[PDB]
Amino acid sequence: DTMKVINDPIHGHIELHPLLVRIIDTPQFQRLRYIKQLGGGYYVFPGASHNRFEHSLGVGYLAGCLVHALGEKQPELQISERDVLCVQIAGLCHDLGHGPFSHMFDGRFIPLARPEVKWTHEQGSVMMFEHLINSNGIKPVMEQYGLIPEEDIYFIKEQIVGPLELWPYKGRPENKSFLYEIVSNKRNGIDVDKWDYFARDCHHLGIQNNFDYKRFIKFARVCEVDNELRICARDKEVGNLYDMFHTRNSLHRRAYQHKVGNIIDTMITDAFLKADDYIEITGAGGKKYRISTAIDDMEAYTKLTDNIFLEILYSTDPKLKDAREILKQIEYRNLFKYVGETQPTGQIKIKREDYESLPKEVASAKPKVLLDVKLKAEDFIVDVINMDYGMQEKNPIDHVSFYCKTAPNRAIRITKNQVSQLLPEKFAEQLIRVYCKKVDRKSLYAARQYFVQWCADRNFTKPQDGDVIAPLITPQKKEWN
Amino acid sequence: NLYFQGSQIHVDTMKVINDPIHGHIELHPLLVRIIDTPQFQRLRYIKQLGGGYYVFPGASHNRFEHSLGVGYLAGCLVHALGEKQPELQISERDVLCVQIAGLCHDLGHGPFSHMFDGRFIPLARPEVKWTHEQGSVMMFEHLINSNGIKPVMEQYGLIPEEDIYFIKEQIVGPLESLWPYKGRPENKSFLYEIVSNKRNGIDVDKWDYFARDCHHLGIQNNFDYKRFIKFARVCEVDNELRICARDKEVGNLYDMFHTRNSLHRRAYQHKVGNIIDTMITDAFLKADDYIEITGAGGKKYRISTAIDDMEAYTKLTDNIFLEILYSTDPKLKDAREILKQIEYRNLFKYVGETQPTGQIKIKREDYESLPKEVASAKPKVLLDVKLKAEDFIVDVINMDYGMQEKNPIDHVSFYCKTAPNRAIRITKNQVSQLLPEKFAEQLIRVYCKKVDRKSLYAARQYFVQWCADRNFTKPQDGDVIAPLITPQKKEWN
Amino acid sequence: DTMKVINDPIHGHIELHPLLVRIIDTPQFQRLRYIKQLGGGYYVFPGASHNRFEHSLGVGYLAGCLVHALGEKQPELQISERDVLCVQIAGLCHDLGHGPFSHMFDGRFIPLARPEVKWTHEQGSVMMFEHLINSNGIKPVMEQYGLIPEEDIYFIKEQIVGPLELWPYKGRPENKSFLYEIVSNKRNGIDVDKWDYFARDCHHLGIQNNFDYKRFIKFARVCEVDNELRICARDKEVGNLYDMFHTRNSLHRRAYQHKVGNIIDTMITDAFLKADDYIEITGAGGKKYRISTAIDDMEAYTKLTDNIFLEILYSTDPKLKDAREILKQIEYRNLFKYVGETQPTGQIKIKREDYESLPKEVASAKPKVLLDVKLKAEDFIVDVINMDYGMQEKNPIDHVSFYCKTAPNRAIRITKNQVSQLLPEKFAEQLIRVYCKKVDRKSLYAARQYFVQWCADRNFTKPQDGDVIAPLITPQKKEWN
Amino acid sequence: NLYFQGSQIHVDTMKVINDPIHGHIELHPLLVRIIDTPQFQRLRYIKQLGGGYYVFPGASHNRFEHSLGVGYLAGCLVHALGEKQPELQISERDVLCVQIAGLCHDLGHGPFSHMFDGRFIPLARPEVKWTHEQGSVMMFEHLINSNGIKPVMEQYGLIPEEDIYFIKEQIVGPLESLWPYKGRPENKSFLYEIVSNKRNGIDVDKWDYFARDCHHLGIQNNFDYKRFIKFARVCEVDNELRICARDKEVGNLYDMFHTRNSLHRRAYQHKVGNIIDTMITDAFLKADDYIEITGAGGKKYRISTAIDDMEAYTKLTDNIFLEILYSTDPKLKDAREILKQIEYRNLFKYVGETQPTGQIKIKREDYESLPKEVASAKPKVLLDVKLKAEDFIVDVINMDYGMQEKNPIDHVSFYCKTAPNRAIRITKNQVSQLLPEKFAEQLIRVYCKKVDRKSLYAARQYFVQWCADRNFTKPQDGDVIAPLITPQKKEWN
Ligand SMILES: Nc1nc2c(ncn2[C@H]2C[C@H](O)[C@@H](COP(=O)(O)OP(=O)(O)OP(=O)(O)O)O2)c(=O)[nH]1
Ligand SMILES: Nc1ncnc2c1ncn2[C@H]1C[C@H](O)[C@@H](COP(=O)(O)OP(=O)(O)OP(=O)(O)O)O1
Ligand SMILES: Nc1ncnc2c1ncn2[C@H]1C[C@H](O)[C@@H](COP(=O)(O)OP(=O)(O)OP(=O)(O)O)O1
Ligand SMILES: [Mg+2]
Ligand SMILES: [Mg+2]
Ligand SMILES: [Mg+2]
Ligand SMILES: [Mg+2]
Ligand SMILES: [Zn+2]
Ligand SMILES: [Zn+2]
Ligand SMILES: [Zn+2]
Ligand SMILES: [Zn+2]
Repeated sequence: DTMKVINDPIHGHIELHPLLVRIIDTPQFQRLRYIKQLGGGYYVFPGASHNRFEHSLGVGYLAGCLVHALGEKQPELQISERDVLCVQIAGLCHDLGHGPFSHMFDGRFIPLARPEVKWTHEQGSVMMFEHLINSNGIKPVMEQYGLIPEEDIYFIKEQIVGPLELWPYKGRPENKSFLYEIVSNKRNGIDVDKWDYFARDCHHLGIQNNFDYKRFIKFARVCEVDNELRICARDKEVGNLYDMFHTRNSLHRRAYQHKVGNIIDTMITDAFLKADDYIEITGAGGKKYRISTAIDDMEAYTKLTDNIFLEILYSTDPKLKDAREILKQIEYRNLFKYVGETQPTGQIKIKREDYESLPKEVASAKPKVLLDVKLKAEDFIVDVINMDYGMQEKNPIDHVSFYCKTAPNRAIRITKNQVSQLLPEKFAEQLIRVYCKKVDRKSLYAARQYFVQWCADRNFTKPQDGDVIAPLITPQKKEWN
Repeated sequence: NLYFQGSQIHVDTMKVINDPIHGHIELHPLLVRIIDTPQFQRLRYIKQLGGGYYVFPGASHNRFEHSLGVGYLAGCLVHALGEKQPELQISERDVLCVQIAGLCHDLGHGPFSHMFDGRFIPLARPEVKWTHEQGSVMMFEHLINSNGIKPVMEQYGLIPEEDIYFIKEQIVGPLESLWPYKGRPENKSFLYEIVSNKRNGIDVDKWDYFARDCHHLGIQNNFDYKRFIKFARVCEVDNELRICARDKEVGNLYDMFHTRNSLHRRAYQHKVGNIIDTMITDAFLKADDYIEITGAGGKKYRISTAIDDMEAYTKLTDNIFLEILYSTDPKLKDAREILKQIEYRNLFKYVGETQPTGQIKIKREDYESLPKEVASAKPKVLLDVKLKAEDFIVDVINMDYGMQEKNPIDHVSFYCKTAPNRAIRITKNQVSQLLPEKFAEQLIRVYCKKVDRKSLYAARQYFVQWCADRNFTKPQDGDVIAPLITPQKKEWN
Repeated sequence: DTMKVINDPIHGHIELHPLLVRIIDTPQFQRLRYIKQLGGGYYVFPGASHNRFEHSLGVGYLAGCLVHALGEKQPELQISERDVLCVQIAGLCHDLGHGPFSHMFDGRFIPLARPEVKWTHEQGSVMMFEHLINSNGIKPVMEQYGLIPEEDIYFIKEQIVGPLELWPYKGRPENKSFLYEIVSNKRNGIDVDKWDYFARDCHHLGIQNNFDYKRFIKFARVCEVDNELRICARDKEVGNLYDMFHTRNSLHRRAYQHKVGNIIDTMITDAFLKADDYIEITGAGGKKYRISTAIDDMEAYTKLTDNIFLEILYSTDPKLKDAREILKQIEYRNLFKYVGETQPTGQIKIKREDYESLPKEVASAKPKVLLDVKLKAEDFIVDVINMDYGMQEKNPIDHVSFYCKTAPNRAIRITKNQVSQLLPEKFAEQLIRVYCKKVDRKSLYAARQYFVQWCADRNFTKPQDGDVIAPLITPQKKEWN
Repeated sequence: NLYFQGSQIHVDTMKVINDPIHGHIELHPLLVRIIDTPQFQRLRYIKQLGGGYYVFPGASHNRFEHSLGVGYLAGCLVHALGEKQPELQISERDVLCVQIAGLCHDLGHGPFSHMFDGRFIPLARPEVKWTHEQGSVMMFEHLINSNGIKPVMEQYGLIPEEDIYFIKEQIVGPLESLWPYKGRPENKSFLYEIVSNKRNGIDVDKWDYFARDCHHLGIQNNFDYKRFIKFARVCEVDNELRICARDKEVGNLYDMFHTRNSLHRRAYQHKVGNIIDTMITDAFLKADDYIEITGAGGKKYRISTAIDDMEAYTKLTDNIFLEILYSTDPKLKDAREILKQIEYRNLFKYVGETQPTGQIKIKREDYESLPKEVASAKPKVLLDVKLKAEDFIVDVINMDYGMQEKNPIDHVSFYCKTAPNRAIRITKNQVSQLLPEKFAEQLIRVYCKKVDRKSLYAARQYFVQWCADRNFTKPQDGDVIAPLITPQKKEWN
């Protein structure tokens, strides 16, 4: 068996070692052809037809690119072909755990269907990777190509999900710490996963990418920090790294958190909840699973992809009628109506245990207006969006090591004020979107009054269309004028 | 709300869609009403390039976004012609009609696009005459009737009986068997040259797919449609007003068809993409008796019969692949097994490619007889295995410039700088001596369904022997794959 | 005479009305083929070979694009073909006044050579446009195509430089105020000049553009503000407009203010100063002009382009030897050495009348270090760079009018806090770069100590390489650790 | 500073350059030393496409950035081959030598590139044999000697006497008149196939200019060089180790030469770009006696003689155009007048294009006689004016696949999947019946130096009459420009 070359529109011709080919050509990996990267986003951005499969090839490719580059520049690091393969495998497999419509599944559906489970796609990736290895006899193939399955499988899993349990990793020692900063960088978020998705999502969405990952690679080195050898960037690249996070935030603003993309994800999630009792997916030993329980059995989960949307849409089962009706409303573009967007003022954070109480609050607001209809808590959706630099309140650049021209082997730190005074004052905020499920002219006008009144009551920011939509409400607030 | 000339104005709010190919596309509300139906949205679930995605991972794109693009460009070209030549009397009505035809021209595609009408339906139901274009007409009629579009059409100045007919003609051509069109008369003949140009193949369908397939495949587009639009005019030709291109664009038009042929060679006819389409087709044939799709009046249809009922066909998309793959029914085991072999990349093995020599053409009626011929070859090679007709697949590919043996540029009208309203013709020899001497050829690919090392070695011998026997061209790897056969054919050396 | 089509790599096929063609095909316009858009930038970014000529075609094109779009959407505005042509002409001609190496000439050279003159390229554009009109008989051609030369020439000039002297414009009334917001927008800086240069500079530099001007055009309308009809953007486009200015700032950071690009511009300026007495350029009536005085005579200025660099480089005149030597040092890449970069702390601004005193201050600093050499004020260059959002301290988005979906004809305002809390706290800052003209190992080490000591003394920010370059200096400052 | 294996390591700091075509290019310090000289930096002041910039405003790019690109790709390809095949014993020394040849291959270009050696020098000094490639060898020798490069070469493991010779051979070919190279022996023959491939024209020079010219011109590149690199290997062929391409890449290689021909048709041979080059050449001829360029020992040279002294040639760039345009000397008035006419766009008028018929070829020795022939035509048309030989320009353009009448793919070696070390040949008929039947042709363009309406009308008649007389092909606008002539030629209808 020989290597294969794959032509990718983002990266061009990607070479795949035959061990990678064996892993790719399995039902557990090919499954990713059937899960859209951006989920409901495709229903707003028609170019965003791309699936997790090709993203995963790109992450595999870039992981190998970066590790090879570091090795070529610093032979003293003793990066081996074995190391390169392990990093490539982690890149290829980091997203094996995604479910139907990607973020929607672990971000919206599972928390609603089964509030007690701890589920993240990353956890799913580890479990699916284990299932892929065992179901396809990969361990002997790994051995043939110089890998040590016991150590290296563990290493791959650590690269994907982080520590499985002082140096907290077992797959590789401290003098190879930099290898853990490639696929999923828990220290500062600078990883090849982002580099592929910035480039790939932009290609498909029709928005242009301003981050240059190849430049980052050219300027990346390995430096000693504490007892570890870590990735270090050239000092004057700091501005580019701030802009990388800006880019990430803009893509969330323009595309990933698009108000309509999010409402479509919400409606699909609703249909899945209404279908969940009635859809059967066969797992190991012929056991039957639900959409929400397939995550417990990797054989069942293998067969759980975006196909579930069409299974529901095409169904005739009267038990599936409620679910089916919601999907039919998407097709006719009878979506829940966007009422508006607001933000908390001051240093107030909205806590996750409070999200479910918010539609109640909006319905319980008292707009001093001639209201032709009354709306209830169930008529409202309140979507709270956490926008940050990937580390809650923290500045990720405070967790980057740099090197200088005249001492390329010496790590230094660079603070925010050493860079620019035009950078963000803080690194996390919340956006609150409100929609109304009742879509007639009179319910919508009413929904607007409740919403803006609620913003007033909570001392939230004034909606941008506030004076046009709720003119009898905005004057009452003098903080807004 | 607002008034103009003393009358309330019904302002048409346009939706804007951001497309990676065309950028921001504005959609008139009538187009939006057509788009937001189950019959149109269906196209989100049918890959443009079908099995091609399994070879080119960027080619995830579906017929939906291609269709928006074709609608957009159709409008672009008609608008450009009308702004340059007000005397054509192109109306907003005409523009909407051409946009609608562009939007809807591919409504009739089935699962995996080309695979469905090109491979599956001809094998499943050999006596039906089905094309995706026919399917588009039927699906469009169904879309209109199921969603109450006719009043909306009238609201925006269309005359539905005339205009629906015109739209259908744009998609499929004349609706019968003099001027053959009823939707529009001869002084608007050019309107039929926009979405699907039957005269010479220069249409906006090609323009979108060149750009979009290239974007996704990771191959670069070398044709510039915007330039063509800039240089397009309308000229009187044989009692019609037809599209006419600037004379000096002739080289670019030859290159347009060269691009199309390159895209077929590199991507659409990729040997492995084709074998994947072939395997999916085989699975569908195996599943065909056992899949039920509910149509109108609750009637049940098969994959192959859903084309007879648009309510059922509405629900027939690439999803059928996963329905088969995920199935548990023992009746579906054979179909399911084939799709599983695709996932493991246990594909039929490519043996090679050859072509006929002289002016010999392989007849369509003889395709079925070819695997028998390969299996009946007698290679003077000692082999471990014997292969039968059923072990061979023979795929005959017709590569041309869209009009069989004919040069499409012979059917293009041109104008010259100093007389922009006068149509002329330009012959091949007036352009370049480096252009093709003929405009159609056949490629013959051979595969083996037995995939082990011994069987493939044997298939290579049967194949090259057959090529020698039939005086086909020497396979490119002939010296290496069949050293006991190739040196013995005197016309190969 | 017919229109012409030009193929441009940024905009594709641009149609040029025959009146535009007549203006383009003159020595005053074709001159722009010989002036690099980015000046010394080409010596750092080898793709940046592009000239002001093709940029000017693109600005002409986009100006026509925007005016046509507004007219098509709002016929009630009565935008005529005459208006479109006048706006296109202003777009084509807005940069006629640029001199050798663009920004370098009016930004660095003229202020040094002739400190008493008021010179800006925009002023030069008006003067060159007048010279183009008069020298090429354009007024009858304007008349032939429906223009009113007296009114329309004035209008074009106003679009380029602003008011030539309540409604302050004479070329067009208040109900066509939006026409003054196309080529050079003095109100908020949102204009087609930026749109071309973002796209074009990015194409050549090898950095990707993230601003979508075509999207802006799709969402642009004309709304009533006070007594004027002004350009108004859709409310939810506000984030994109903040990002437009971010983009502008990033391009300045990465490319236009590149530390080496700036030092090359500085050296070229020095050579021009040393050549200025000795270069003769023939103007009207055969009068002779200098590099610095050609700006006084448009006939002379017509012949003043990047060619002056090579005239100096290729010269044999012993009077030009000093100038020639500086250019020869550029060729051999013997450039002044970058010592570092710093910023003022607090709300301190460095005033323009203080720039010339700064090399003195650096030389007068007292580093408590074993210094192997002493450097003087003339050994130092101190480049102060003003980075802002185009309106000094002000937020340009406070000067943008918006419209909402449910009232497309009603202008509103949107404040910073209504948008995002991750946006800049302020909109202007200063960067201070220091270089040393003495390029040996010992002078450079010394230069570093003077520089960092000076930063300490002034309470400027700590240089990013501060601890590596000046380790015996950084500890003294506790504000830095 | 730092140590490794008990020895201080002289770390080679690489400069990085951001190029819009190739992205971030790393330059070894030896390459940097060569780049940072007046002889190299000179290339910043010579436009790649010369007069083409006056038709395509994006084509502002210069030979400098193209040269960096060629250096980069040369290194890329040699590195790729060496990593795939360690048995070739490609050393860092070899890699640097190929990079240096790539960097320096165009050092000999003059003002406006092709215009200078293609048009100007042949007219100014008909007996000299000058090519830009010869100029590159001379300029490289001058660069090395004037900047003390030989010690730097030794510092990085080069053997200057061997390696300078090798570099020169890469640029210009054999340095004399068996194995014809001294720089490297037969087991490194493939190294001569990288920068300037004399065997078949597949080299990295083309790869850079395809990508870069397209980027600037606003036409899209359809050739994928990175793919070619992925599929390139080294194979034994006739006692040499040569580059060999994967068999299935043959279609892409035919398309590479098709792309080159398209770029010549669309851009490099644009009728107006060519007439602008012609006018600039005319100005240079008029100025040639009066421009002085100081060379070595203070000797004075002309534009046409600067090629004889590299110190003077160093100072001869596109700047000569502006020196003429800005001049005040009355001796330069005629030259200056021509450049002024370019600025006002008072260009010579294009009359038309034709080609020979049959296998008739126009001989180079007969080009000079052609304007006389056009002026000696006798159109049966009543005209206001009479035109003489001096009023006509006849530009004969040779369009081929780089090897005159020969198919370059006949000189490419291929390998097959199942035997990657074995070289094979692939013939045209093994590929496609739609490929060119011949590989060279001539285009004949005619212009008139008299630009008024009456003179152009007349020129059109003389031209078409001449085409008829010589049995050349019918001009594409013949029906429109010469209705009194065209219908009377029976082989044109
Ligand atoms: N390039 C780009 N495209 C965007 C951006 N935001 C949305 N899009 C895309 C998604 C859609 O395909 C198209 C229209 O989206 P919009 O957000 O403008 O429309 P939407 O219907 O959500 O808003 P509306 O009903 O007008 O309030 O543009 C953006 O910031 N940049
Ligand atoms: N001409 C082409 N240009 C660009 N990409 C191509 C071209 N032909 C094929 N591809 C793509 C499809 C695949 O993603 C990748 C590899 O395809 P290809 O080289 O045809 O492999 P193959 O596996 O079909 O042939 P083989 O097994 O004989 O090497 O390149
Ligand atoms: N095939 C092509 N593809 C893309 N751009 C082209 C092509 N040919 C020419 N161009 C460019 C060069 C110019 O910028 C622009 C116009 O060129 P062209 O159409 O050839 O005008 P022209 O003025 O030479 O011919 P004419 O006067 O006969 O109309 O398009
Ligand atoms: Mg293969
Ligand atoms: Mg909307
Ligand atoms: Mg022309
Ligand atoms: Mg440097
Ligand atoms: Zn990922
Ligand atoms: Zn189509
Ligand atoms: Zn400008
Ligand atoms: Zn070259």
